[PDB]
Amino acid sequence: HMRIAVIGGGSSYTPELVKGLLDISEDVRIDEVIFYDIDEEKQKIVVDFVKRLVKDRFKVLISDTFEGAVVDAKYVIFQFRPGGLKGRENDEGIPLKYGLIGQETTGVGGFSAALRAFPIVEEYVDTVRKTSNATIVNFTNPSGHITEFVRNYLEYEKFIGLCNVPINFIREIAEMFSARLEDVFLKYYGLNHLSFIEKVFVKGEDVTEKVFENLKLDEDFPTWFYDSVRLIVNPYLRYYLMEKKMFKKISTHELRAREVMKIEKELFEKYRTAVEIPEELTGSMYSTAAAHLIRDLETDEGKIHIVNTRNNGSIENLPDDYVLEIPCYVRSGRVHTLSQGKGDHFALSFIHAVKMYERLTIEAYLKRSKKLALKALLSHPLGPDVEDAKDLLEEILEANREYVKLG
Amino acid sequence: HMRIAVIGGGSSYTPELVKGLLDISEDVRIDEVIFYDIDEEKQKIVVDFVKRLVKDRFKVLISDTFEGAVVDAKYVIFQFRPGGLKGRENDEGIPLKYGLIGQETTGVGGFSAALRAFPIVEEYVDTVRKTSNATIVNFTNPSGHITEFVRNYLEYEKFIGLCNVPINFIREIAEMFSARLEDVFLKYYGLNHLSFIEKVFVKGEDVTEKVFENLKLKLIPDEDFPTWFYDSVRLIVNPYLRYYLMEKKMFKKISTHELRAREVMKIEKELFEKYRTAVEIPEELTSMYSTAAAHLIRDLETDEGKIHIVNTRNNGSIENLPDDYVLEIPCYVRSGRVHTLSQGKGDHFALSFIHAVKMYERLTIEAYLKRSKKLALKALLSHPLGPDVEDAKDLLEEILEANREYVKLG
Amino acid sequence: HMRIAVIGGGSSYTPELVKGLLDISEDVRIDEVIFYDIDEEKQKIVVDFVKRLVKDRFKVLISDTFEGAVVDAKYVIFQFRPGGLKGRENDEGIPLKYGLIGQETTGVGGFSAALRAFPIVEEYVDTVRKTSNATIVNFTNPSGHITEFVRNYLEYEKFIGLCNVPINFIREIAEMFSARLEDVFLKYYGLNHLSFIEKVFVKGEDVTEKVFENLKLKLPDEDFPTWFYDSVRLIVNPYLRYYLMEKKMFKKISTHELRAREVMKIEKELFEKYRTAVEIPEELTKRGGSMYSTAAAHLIRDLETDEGKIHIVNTRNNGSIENLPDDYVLEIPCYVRSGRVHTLSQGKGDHFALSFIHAVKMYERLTIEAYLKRSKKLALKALLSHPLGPDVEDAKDLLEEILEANREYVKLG
Amino acid sequence: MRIAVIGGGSSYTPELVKGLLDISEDVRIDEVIFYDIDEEKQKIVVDFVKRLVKDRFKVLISDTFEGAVVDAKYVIFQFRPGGLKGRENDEGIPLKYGLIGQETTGVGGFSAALRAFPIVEEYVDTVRKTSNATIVNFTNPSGHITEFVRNYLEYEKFIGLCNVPINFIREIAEMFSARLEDVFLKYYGLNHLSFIEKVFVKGEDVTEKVFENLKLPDEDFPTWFYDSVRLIVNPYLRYYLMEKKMFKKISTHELRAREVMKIEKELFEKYRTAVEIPEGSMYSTAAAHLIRDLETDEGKIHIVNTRNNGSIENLPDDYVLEIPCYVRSGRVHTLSQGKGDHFALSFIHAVKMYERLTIEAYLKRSKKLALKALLSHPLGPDVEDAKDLLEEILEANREYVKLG
Ligand SMILES: NC(=O)c1ccc[n+]([C@@H]2O[C@H](COP(=O)([O-])OP(=O)(O)OC[C@H]3O[C@@H](n4cnc5c(N)ncnc54)[C@H](O)[C@@H]3O)[C@@H](O)[C@H]2O)c1
Ligand SMILES: NC(=O)c1ccc[n+]([C@@H]2O[C@H](COP(=O)([O-])OP(=O)(O)OC[C@H]3O[C@@H](n4cnc5c(N)ncnc54)[C@H](O)[C@@H]3O)[C@@H](O)[C@H]2O)c1
Ligand SMILES: O=P(O)(O)OC[C@H]1O[C@@H](O)[C@H](O)[C@@H](O)[C@@H]1O
Ligand SMILES: O=P(O)(O)OC[C@H]1O[C@@H](O)[C@H](O)[C@@H](O)[C@@H]1O
Ligand SMILES: [Mn+2]
Ligand SMILES: [Mn+2]
Ligand SMILES: [Mn+2]
Ligand SMILES: [Mn+2]
Repeated sequence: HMRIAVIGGGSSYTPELVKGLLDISEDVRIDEVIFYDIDEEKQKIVVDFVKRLVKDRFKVLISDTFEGAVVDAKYVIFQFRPGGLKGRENDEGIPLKYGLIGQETTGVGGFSAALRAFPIVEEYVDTVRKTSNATIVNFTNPSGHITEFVRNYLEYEKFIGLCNVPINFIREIAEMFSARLEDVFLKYYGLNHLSFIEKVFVKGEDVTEKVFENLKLDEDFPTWFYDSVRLIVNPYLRYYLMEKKMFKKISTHELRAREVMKIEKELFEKYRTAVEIPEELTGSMYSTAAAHLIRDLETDEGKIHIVNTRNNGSIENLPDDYVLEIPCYVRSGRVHTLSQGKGDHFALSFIHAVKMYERLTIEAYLKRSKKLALKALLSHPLGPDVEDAKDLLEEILEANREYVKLG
Repeated sequence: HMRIAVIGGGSSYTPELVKGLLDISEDVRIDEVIFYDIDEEKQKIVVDFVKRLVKDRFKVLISDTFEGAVVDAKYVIFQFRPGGLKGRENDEGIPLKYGLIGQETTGVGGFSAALRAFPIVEEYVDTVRKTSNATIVNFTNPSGHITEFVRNYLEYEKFIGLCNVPINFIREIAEMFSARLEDVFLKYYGLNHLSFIEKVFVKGEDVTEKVFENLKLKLIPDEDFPTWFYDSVRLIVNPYLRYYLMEKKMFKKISTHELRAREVMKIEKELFEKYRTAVEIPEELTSMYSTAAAHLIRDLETDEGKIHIVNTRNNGSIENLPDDYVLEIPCYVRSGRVHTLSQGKGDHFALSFIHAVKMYERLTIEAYLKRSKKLALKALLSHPLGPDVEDAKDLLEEILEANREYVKLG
Repeated sequence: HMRIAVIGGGSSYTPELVKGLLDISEDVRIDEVIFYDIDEEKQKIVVDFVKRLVKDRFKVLISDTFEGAVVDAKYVIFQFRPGGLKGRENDEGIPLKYGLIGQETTGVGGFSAALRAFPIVEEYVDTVRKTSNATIVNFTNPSGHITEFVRNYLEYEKFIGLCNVPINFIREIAEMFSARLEDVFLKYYGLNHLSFIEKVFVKGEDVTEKVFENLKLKLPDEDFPTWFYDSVRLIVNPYLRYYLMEKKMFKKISTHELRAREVMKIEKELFEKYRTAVEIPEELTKRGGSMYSTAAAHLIRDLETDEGKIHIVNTRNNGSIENLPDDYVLEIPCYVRSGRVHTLSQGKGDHFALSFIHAVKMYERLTIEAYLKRSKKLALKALLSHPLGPDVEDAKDLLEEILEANREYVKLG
Repeated sequence: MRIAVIGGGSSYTPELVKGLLDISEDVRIDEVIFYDIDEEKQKIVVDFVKRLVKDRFKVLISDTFEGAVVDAKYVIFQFRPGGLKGRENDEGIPLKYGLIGQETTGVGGFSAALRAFPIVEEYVDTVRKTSNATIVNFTNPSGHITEFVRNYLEYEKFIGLCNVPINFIREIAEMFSARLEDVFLKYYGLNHLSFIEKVFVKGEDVTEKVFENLKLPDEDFPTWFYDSVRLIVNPYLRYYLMEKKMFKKISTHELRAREVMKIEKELFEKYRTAVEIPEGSMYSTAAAHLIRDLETDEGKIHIVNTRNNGSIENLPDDYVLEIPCYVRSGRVHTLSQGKGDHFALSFIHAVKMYERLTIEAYLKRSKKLALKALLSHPLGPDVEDAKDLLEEILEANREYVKLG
């Protein structure tokens, strides 16, 4: 008997998650999927749509409580968004007036998002740990930072951080070369939204050169960049390496949050009567990453998945306990890190810097300290100068006063 | 186009290796297998037997030189025995006179086997390196020790040490639980002939406790580890550990019986005679290392990804041991590459043995590189099963006299 | 105001310690030295002798309790022997019948000595921690193993393990070259009673070769021959003999009186002399480990001032030997200044030395774990891991014997 | 015993020689030999030197670098590759891209390094194949040059010095009325990128009191910053932590190099006739004291640039760091300090990665890899400005560096 808990069932991505679950239900047994959400009305619409898609292939349940969802669960998926789109709007917009990048996961936006998430994830990991001891698969942002927090501070081992960029990238290369997903093997490492690809293999063949060539054929890295750095770079690195250009673009356009308010409102209307997943829905591929991971956690085949976990030797010149986004051998409930060699100095300058920042943030959270928050904020590469840091922090703390208090 | 070189064609294990290569030739392209040996008359009988088994499914060739074999080979299998069974006989026989364990791969006998191998493998790695840059798959003993030497001193990356105990153990477990070889997954670490298993998984299920229980029911019994030992140590232990943990008992056994090398001599000589006329592999042969080699080569060729226990650099597989120790450990093998997998921490009890003989392995290598009799004494004294200071000068002199043709130290 | 507690004040070595304390009392201020011992009658004799030597240069006190000795102390010196000479006699003699080395600190003898010391040191460190938080300076054996235990399990930072073989060696070298103690600088590392010297400097000059050459014209059958030093190229702690000359040491130990029994005779003779002596008796001066005293006093001295001096002590590696984990408690040279111990960089350790250090360190930690869990099964595992431990066929009976002999001090289940 | 001085014409040379005179009582110095590419400049300086020295040791000029370092036991690097005109370009060109322009920090330090590598490579090589002297380095950027020599040229006896550690200790000793050697620091970081966590004076932890006194204008760190961060920070961090404020300051004034040029020209003219030293000034006391303590068997603490080797436990052994070392008889021993703070580690890791990318770009003479190095510096260009910035730098340093 096998049950999957979904926390944040009201999410507009839920339907693609269920499609993934339906696709794997032929290979592994799923008796029930149970949904929990703080917003009951929004989840009911979604879950009614889900019921119509499942057609009784497994049971679809709603729990009124988080504990009721997770108590008999073998897997718990975190899909919730602390503070909601209103929080994300604050995250993106507040840093702008200081001349800083405002973005959901990167920089000061990621910092306030993290402060909102930590108390909720703390409460949730404790409950899971006192009951089912499930494996937790996390999408909640910021995903890598939360993983660092849970793995090295709460010390819950079966917490796996996921993101959609690895799977989107493998998908790209597969269609480029007309091969299957698992035919693609990468040298890949970094932090969630801060990742680097060094080698690309397809069916065993080294096609790195061909990937670089194809990337060529003005918000995008120019050609000379790839020739210089020789890494395929996470698109999110644009906020670092093209800061002035990104700032100008964010600050002269509607906040991204506000725009997804409109998209979400539209999808919910469609969900009332929809018989199949609406095109306007189709980070959509997060879903396939979750379901394939659960699938390969369930069997004894042994498969490669890029996930957020402790380095443990994946990258030889980084400390073992850094949570990284890296390729692992996944089999029967365990995740094994795979040897990759040395990481490039360019990549490591980013990885170290934000690893230090994100640990300063965690410490500041754990001690509920304004002083240490300032120290965390000054350390982020896209953080404030000294002259703006106090005002910025106060603004962040006031906006997040329902979620966290620092003294 | 794809060629495999076999170095030591005359081995009496050769037919098994070729059976293996025949089995994989359906999943993987093999155009030719070429054989080399220093003993042309021995090899000729073996290869003749081989030709009757192969039946032109691939091309079978003999080369007159090492270089002729390895040029244009993608894989090179070392299965030669430096100094022959007479060397083995000196390895086993000489320590005995000093009250020391005499054994092919363990202790002083392994020391002398190492010194015999190093000059040949140093020549062979050199030629491979300057021609084909083939992956070498090593069985030549002592295999883990030779691997340490090639990886960290000659610095040739594509050198993979193999051994027979991992495969035999997995095979045992699979039949215990009625499962396939690959259904079995181990937490396994240590040195060649000095390994430990901490966890056994069959089809995902942790069956470690059941493996311990069934070892209790296994059945000369007072020459194995008693029940309480498994209860105390909580490791499944390589049977070679008996030479360390039960030294007095094992010494008594070895020194009141025919030297093993002498039984082997007789076995090999009866096989050899059967090879002159056999149309199928005989039973006196059956032994299963030559399915570890074929499977490795196969999984090195495809893009499937498969687990193999092999001798290679730790690289984080055991987190509380240095990256550069060559260990016998599970690896993910795929498309020419061998990746170490996380296993967490090693047990303090296993680590005590691993560190000590690793240090002895490096001292022996260093004594060989400087060709130093002084440094050889130092290496000998460092082995847990080595001589006391009062016996060391004489033991070394006797070993160096016996290995005159193979080793020269100043 | 500055107080030193001496735990095990009844020890026959106390008079040499006090003499060291007297030598330093000119450089650093000592107001009082307070003594504690479980044996009150034996301590009274020794302390009456001490009072006569001190001549009111500082106060000499006795505390009837451990807590009363350490409560206001800045330094606490551990000088006690858990289980006494009777315990030591069991440690030396029990292993003999199994064909094993029986010795005060090395092998099976050190294992049972550790098992007796751990509960007492737990109790004592806890009391020091809850009161004065003094720096503890340790001679109680096995000193290196107890340091490993306190530093990495009890996690009490100001616990410094000492031994007398470093200072005895430095003294030899000074005399050999006519130089002062501090003019000697060593590359030195290992475990207590398990140490190795790679380089010797005198007044900045590398004199290693001269030391090796001199070691030979030191005329016998019981010590390393000349080819050994030429092969190994390390000056080795003399305790290494039990490892590298096992067969010869076993026969020596088994064919003479147990060492503890003959020390009972030496001690009983010293105590009679202590009743009336006005000066340190010679019989004490040339024996056992008499210069431990000078090690303790110079350490305390240099912990008190801000000069900065080198002392070989037992502490965490922390980069002294780049070849070993940082947390290994090692016996190594440290820059000692104002209450702190700073490890000094030394480069790589030799493979030969490392094989010993690794092996014994793993044994040490297995023993600690077995103690902490009060586990008979884990104690077996520890015993089988020692390079001088029993074979499988002997291990159970040998553990049983040890546990019965130490039943007043520890219980394992 | 002879000392070689590479850069004899430096306007700092009189101070170095004063220091060498102060130690010549505790240690034997037979001769100090000077070399410079600018013979006319050096001649005036060395003549002034000869009047100060008064034959207490022999003072010599050599016409070649080789002539100076042959049979020297110590060799002091105090030359400035490309001169004050180099520094002017280092300071001025970044400005045009909205970047901090400064002698040793950021893009200005990048071009200074590229200018120094060819010369030090040649010099280290000559020393190694002749006398095998200890080289004491002041040539900037000193920490970066030391990373280069220790880890790429792999010449062990090369010790990087800098001015800030001694200046700090001097402030502290005066604050508490103690000697220089009474002060002990938990000190770590890179050159011009350093942090103090603990201050001890005569064994007393006076860190708290150093914080309080620092509190007792708008161009330095405010009080809350020390309360937050709890590190005493090198003043150069302002270019990182207060970039906007520093950029506005540097970009609205004459370049620092111009001030220095006027100061040096005034001093040089004074040297023609001076009988005593007139009114980084005292790094030429860290050099003499280092050489002194390398010579005796006392053992003394000096903060210097060298391999970490476990001095900071959570940093790799091979990072060259500016850290306290036990100095005795030709050797430099690192001392245990425990762990480094995450905040200071973020800076150290980043600039260290940038340092190695820069050296790697130099060794392969690669324009491509230089762009990579430039992009990696926390104070480097955005992608949109990188190609032009690099071209401008390469154009300016035509005579010293050539990249393909
Ligand atoms: N890592 C990735 O590639 C990736 C991709 C997409 C989304 N995400 C993250 O997943 C989350 C999904 O958010 P979304 O885009 O659907 O926006 P959203 O705000 O609509 O969030 C989804 C649901 O979470 C619920 N929720 C909020 N807080 C909760 C809590 N404390 N407990 C239970 N439920 C709670 C809300 O009611 C909402 O229905 C966000 O954190 C988002 O950033 C991550
Ligand atoms: N590390 C070294 O180089 C070194 C050198 C000399 C002695 N030691 C050790 O120091 C200790 C001193 O022993 P010793 O040789 O003087 O002989 P000893 O056996 O006579 O013991 C010293 C005194 O300690 C007292 N004592 C025993 N247990 C005690 C306890 N639990 N609390 C307080 N006092 C206690 C006894 O009454 C005795 O008078 C021993 O452990 C010895 O091995 C170590
Ligand atoms: O702008 P949105 O529709 O909210 O999507 C934003 C999403 O972009 C993806 O690339 C990231 O991996 C997600 O973690 C992120 O949340
Ligand atoms: O037999 P003993 O007189 O008691 O001597 C035993 C002493 O020997 C010394 O070499 C050791 O360093 C001491 O730790 C030990 O206490
Ligand atoms: Mn993502
Ligand atoms: Mn009493
Ligand atoms: Mn009593
Ligand atoms: Mn001792």
